[PDB]
Amino acid sequence: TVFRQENVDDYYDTGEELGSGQFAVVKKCREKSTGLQYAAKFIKKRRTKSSRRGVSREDIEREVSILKEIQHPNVITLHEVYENKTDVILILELVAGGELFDFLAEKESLTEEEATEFLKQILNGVYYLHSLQIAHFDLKPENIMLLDRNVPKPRIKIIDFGLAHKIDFGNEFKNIFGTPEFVAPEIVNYEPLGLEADMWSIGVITYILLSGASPFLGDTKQETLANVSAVNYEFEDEYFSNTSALAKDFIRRLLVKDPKKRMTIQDSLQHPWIKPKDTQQALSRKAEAVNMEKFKKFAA
Ligand SMILES: [Mg+2]
Ligand SMILES: [N+]
Ligand SMILES: [N+]
Ligand SMILES: [N+]
Repeated sequence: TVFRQENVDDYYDTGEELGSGQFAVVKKCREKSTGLQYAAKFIKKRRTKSSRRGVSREDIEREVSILKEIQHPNVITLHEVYENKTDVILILELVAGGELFDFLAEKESLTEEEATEFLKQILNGVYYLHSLQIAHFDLKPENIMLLDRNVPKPRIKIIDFGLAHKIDFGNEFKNIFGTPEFVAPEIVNYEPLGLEADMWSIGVITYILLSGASPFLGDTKQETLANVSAVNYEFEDEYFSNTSALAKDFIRRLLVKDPKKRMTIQDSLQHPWIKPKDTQQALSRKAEAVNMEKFKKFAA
């Protein structure tokens, strides 16, 4: 695929650094013809096949391909793609409100009802992606962002599609990647991967959102992976005392070893904790709350 070979500085005024990866750095920029602001992401090419100091073109083109396809208020949008001798430059929607979890770490309190509001936004994004047979494969707090911090009802944006894959019928996909405390058992044990791996991560994220504690985090990387494979987790009374049965049932149906037995995204949107069927089922989320003391310690 051919990307724009022109100098990105002819069309954009770049400024401060918004973040960084191992082979990537993000800068805030302004489009000259419109005056509008975007985020420019500079991705290092490896250029030589035997080099370990960059990203392969195969991986870059996969990410761009997926990004070009998606149009949803809850996922990040691609604007333009530039290429030079060393870098591929992605012009992306500017997402300025920071992480969701650092925004929730500044509130006085947070009920289960208020938390499901933000969770639904995430569920809606994933619902969109899975409807296009796209697995994110990197769902974790760092990648759940806010568009704008200073509005009545902040919008959630899912970012970073560098591990995302379009699910191919006819060829199983196996690989070992991602952050250990957020990856599904099938990733750990080098098994076939599908959309069900995203559902596991949602389970992990919900667990942390309600408690501030990570369900599988061990003292070493190897211990963490072991906990995931064994599905060794507990609803410790120190963290889940004021947590409803429905919230736990929601989590318990996502943290399941067998992917076929795991809850799907269309199911999770139908779950009574997300979509209360009747009566005082709504009262469980409406009344009960998150402990903001143990939660402020997580983002810290
Ligand atoms: Mg991306
Ligand atoms: N332009
Ligand atoms: N198989
Ligand atoms: N445990």
